[PDB]
Amino acid sequence: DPAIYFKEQFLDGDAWTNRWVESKHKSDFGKFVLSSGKFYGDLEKDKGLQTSQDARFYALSAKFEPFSNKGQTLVVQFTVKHEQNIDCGGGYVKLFPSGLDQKDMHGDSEYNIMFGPDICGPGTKKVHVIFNYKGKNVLINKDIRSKDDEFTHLYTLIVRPDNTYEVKIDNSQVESGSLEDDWDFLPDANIYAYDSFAVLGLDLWQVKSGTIFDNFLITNDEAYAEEFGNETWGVTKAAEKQMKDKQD
Ligand SMILES: OC[C@H]1O[C@H](O[C@@H]2[C@H](O)[C@@H](O[C@@H]3[C@@H](O[C@H]4[C@@H](O)[C@H](O)[C@@H](CO)O[C@@H]4O)O[C@H](CO)[C@@H](O)[C@@H]3O)O[C@H](CO)[C@H]2O)[C@H](O)[C@@H](O)[C@@H]1O
Ligand SMILES: [Ca+2]
Repeated sequence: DPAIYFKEQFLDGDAWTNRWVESKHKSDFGKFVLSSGKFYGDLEKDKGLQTSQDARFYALSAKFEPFSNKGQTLVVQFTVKHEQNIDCGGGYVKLFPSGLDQKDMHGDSEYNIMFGPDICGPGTKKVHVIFNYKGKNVLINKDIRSKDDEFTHLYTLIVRPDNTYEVKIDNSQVESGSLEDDWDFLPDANIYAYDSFAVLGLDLWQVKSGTIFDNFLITNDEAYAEEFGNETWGVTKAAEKQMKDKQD
């Protein structure tokens, strides 16, 4: 049995609003809307959270029953679709410990892990993998290129209790190594371990909005995340491109 710490597919209309909390740290955060977009694999399945306002900060998050990854594997997975042809805007998630106030979450709130694609002009086309360690948020020393097209892509981070990690895009490995080698933490066997995870958050800036996020999964099972990804992103992809191609 895989431990399913968090799953979000937005399959039940407006009920997501009971699961996700808007921060009030700023009064002028942009709004997320539930949408499948202009083109999609399936109208119902491909509903997800869409940024709806240009040049805005975004702060929305969802709690789950707290857990620690000590002694086990951690997998964070979601899909990102920059349907708008983005110029500049984030597409990454943050995982927060139990202490976070969801009503006051912002860019500088303390987080454990930040993972996902970031785009800001041609210079920044990066997959972030950031670990909080000894009071610092440490960025991976490797260049992982993010996808920049209009289509749905799957992002997966795997963190294992032997201090190894793996990044997959579209369910295929793009980067791999050990935590000791690929970040400047600098023989600590417990770097990977955090005492709690309790909230997943979207803390973004976007110029051109319209990004859609879907199919969030936090789990301890690599094989399951891979299956879920094929059942999810893997079914979206071909039908989505078909519909877009139809659209001259
Ligand atoms: O990038 C590592 C960093 O990420 C997290 O913090 C994010 C930043 O605080 C910021 O993201 C940047 C923002 O940049 C632009 C705009 O706001 C600036 O004023 C402008 C001036 O140079 O440049 C950009 O236009 O957005 C872009 C697009 O996503 C990012 O690439 C920039 O990094 O704001 C976001 C949203 O609040 C933060 O998530 C982590 O919190 C931090 O620890 C980490 O080091
Ligand atoms: Ca969905």
